[PDB]
Amino acid sequence: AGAAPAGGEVRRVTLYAERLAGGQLGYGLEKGKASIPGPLIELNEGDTLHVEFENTLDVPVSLHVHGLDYEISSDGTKQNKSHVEPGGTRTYTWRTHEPGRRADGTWRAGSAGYWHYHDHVVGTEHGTGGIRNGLYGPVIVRRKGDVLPDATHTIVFNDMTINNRPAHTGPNFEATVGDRVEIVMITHGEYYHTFHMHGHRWADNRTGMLTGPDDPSQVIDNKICGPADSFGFQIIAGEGVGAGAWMYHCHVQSHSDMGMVGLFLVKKPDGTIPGYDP
Amino acid sequence: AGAAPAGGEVRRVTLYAERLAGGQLGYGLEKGKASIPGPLIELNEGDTLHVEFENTLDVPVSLHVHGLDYEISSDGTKQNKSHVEPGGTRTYTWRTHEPGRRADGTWRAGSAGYWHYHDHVVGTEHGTGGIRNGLYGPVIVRRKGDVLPDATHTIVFNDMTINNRPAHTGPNFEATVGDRVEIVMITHGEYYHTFHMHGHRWADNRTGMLTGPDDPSQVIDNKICGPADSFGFQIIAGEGVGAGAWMYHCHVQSHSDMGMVGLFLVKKPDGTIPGYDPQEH
Amino acid sequence: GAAPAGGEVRRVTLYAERLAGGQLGYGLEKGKASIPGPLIELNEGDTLHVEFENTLDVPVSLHVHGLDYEISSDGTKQNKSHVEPGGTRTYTWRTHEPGRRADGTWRAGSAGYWHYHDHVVGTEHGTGGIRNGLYGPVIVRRKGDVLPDATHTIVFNDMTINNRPAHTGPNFEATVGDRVEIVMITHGEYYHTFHMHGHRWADNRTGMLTGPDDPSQVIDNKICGPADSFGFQIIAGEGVGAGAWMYHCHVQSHSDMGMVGLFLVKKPDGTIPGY
Ligand SMILES: [Cu+2]
Ligand SMILES: [Cu+2]
Ligand SMILES: [Cu+2]
Ligand SMILES: [Cu+2]
Ligand SMILES: [Cu+2]
Ligand SMILES: [Cu+2]
Repeated sequence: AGAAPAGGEVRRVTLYAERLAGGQLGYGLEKGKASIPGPLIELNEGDTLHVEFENTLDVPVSLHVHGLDYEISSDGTKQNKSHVEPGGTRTYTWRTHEPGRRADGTWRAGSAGYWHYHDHVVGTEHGTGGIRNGLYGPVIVRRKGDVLPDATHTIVFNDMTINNRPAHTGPNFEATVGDRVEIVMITHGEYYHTFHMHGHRWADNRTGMLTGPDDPSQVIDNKICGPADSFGFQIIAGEGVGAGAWMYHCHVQSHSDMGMVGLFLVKKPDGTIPGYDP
Repeated sequence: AGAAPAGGEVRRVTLYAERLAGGQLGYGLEKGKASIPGPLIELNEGDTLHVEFENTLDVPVSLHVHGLDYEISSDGTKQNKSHVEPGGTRTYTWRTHEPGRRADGTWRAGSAGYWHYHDHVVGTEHGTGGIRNGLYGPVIVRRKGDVLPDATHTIVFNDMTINNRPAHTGPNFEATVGDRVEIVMITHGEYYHTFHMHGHRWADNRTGMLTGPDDPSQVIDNKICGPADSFGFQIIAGEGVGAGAWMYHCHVQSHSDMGMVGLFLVKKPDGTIPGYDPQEH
Repeated sequence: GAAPAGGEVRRVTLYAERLAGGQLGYGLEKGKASIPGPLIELNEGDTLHVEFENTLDVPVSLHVHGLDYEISSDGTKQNKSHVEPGGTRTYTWRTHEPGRRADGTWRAGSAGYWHYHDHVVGTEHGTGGIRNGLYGPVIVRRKGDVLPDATHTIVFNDMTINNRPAHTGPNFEATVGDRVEIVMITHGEYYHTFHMHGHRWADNRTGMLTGPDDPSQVIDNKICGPADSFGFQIIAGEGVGAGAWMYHCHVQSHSDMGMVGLFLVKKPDGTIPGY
């Protein structure tokens, strides 16, 4: 299993806010390439990221990040004049640090974790309209030595939608039996939810996997989440269970009935899925 | 009351889905003995359990389990043709595994924990109708060496009820001061809840007991929980607090007001509970 | 510095009184009830006798989370430990250190972030009391726990913070470098998500990792429901510098309707950039 290296170099990215089909709004790495969720940003602890951001909408937009260090000027709020006028640009700077023993003997928590970014000014001064229309995306900050996945998939419970999609339209994610699959799970909007995965489980801790025999973290397959919660994990696809179309869904009963459901399609090495209809 | 043995046996059990009185639906180990919650299934990591399931109802029913290992054919979903027709029988197979180091050097989590089973197919294709009406039950998978309890009690916040009971009708559970009591706590339905126990606290971790002095898990007496959450803990009945009628309730204020309350009745060795008058409760 | 080993028998007087316009509160002296009520701080092993007095015209009580108490200090009508109007009562709370039981398992100590509230005003679960402000924080410290420069209590009570009007904070001040303690309690009817701009904490007992072996998730956003309590300590402006740092419920209509405040972090000269 490939691991993350130590971090600490300055990076840059260009990010644009654009209007998408049906009045949805999204972030993209290039003009014309916006998505919901936004592009996945991956940093190692210690790295810095200057985000060259341009607003192409007819309303102000901003960029607010969870978990990472940033000055008040990268708050992404109107109150710290951190928002971007229509047609305007701005460079947001995010930083990350490693953990270590402080001067006072206490242990400073590193930046590592599953985080996210989103608008803070569309609709209201807390980004309610921005978030609803799709201005959010994931951010992973890794620790030196963190196991790397074969693939990462972002699942956002945005009010009563998954990734702003129409009810009962997934998304579905494919893997092969044995694949190390990373899930980033973010919630937004007004409602609480409970994320459930069939056939798989993870540890309720930073990485989603137990550090070893001495980790007392609960092993779960179901987790309550509220607006702006983020967590993540890695699983071995089909480990001890085999290939199949493995449901994931919100477990709030009316939410699953109304379409907060998707499929984690785990294929056999020949690419087929036993007992499934494609 | 001892320690869990290392698992590994092939077990078999017979499980039935049945109509109870008042339009409720339950699982039981024998016809005429269905209950809400269903029977407590208990396993040691490594055990294989073949659930010989019989659906005596006149609509399809299923059995979906959390946490344990199953092949997709024991998904218990219509979507994977794992439901049981009216009057039919089907063998569901659940497996469990010990933790251990993988070839890539990572640590694989074991099956141990507080889990549950429930219907996935009555009323809707997520079992909303079957869950609402009582088709759920607890599963405990023990890690080798886990401390065994003197008693285990299952408390299910199902919608606005506890174990599908009428408002303000318990259940109540009895212990003696010093008894090691295990609580399995499961939530189902539409609503978030907060589970609170007067006079007692636990660790927010796999077993509900701190591993030792190095375990940083929060110690709590109030825990938010949502549909399909399961957790558990073991407490020493009356430890440091004595005998009494110790309330457990949902702490969402209108929920307690409208019936989501019960009693942990902890008795002295002589079997008394001083001051306890059920007319005051 | 750091918290000592506990074991004092301490006492405190507590009054329940009416405040302006329907509000009810606990106070250390009459005419000085606050919302939330006064902070109570103890060391594991400490015993506390609360000499309580009810100045209200209806029964009131005092129920506490987490601490040891015998049944007679439950603070419930059901078990006959409520206080009649104009009455008095002594409620006793005990705390204990961690240690190994006779049966060989580890008994969790009392240390943690806790709270106390009414259990009999309005309903026999204190629904009317909690609604109007009868709640307060309790911290029980473990020997060696690091002590903070300041402690601030934030209660999400239904759609208010600390029963204050919408969009009125509260706001709290600090200096860059300060070790700041937050106590976060929830009451009432709604779930919430507590968010802090510019800072993070560990989701464990103290809010800070014990060392490098601590696998607790590090977070800046936490879901909470009625009667949940937690707390943490942060070094103000650590790696982020000074400014008006927002905290709020992240449920979107809740922030929009005014569950917001400012963690005002001043530079050593006492000024806040952008403010
Ligand atoms: Cu949901
Ligand atoms: Cu946010
Ligand atoms: Cu409830
Ligand atoms: Cu389920
Ligand atoms: Cu809120
Ligand atoms: Cu309470």
